[PDB]
Amino acid sequence: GTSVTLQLDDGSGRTYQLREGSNIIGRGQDAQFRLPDTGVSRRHLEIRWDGQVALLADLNSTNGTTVNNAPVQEWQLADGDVIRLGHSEIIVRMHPLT
Repeated sequence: GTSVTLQLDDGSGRTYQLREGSNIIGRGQDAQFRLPDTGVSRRHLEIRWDGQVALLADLNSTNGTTVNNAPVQEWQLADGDVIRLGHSEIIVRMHPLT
């Protein structure tokens, strides 16, 4: 099994571990990973995780999403990908379980 972590690269080191299903990143209180960034939409992107594959989708955000500085709608994440949204940067890492 695999797990995926998202780490904010703002100095705080704040981290979120993907759960199975939908994982919403945004500025709003319904977000699973909530960012204090006015350039980030209330529900900005989703990462869908099934324990194997992490699929990122921009949720029609106002400012868009990039991965590895490429503009994305949907994107299949890999270890080391860097997600940018608003003024924020998130480093994606995979690690094995058990």
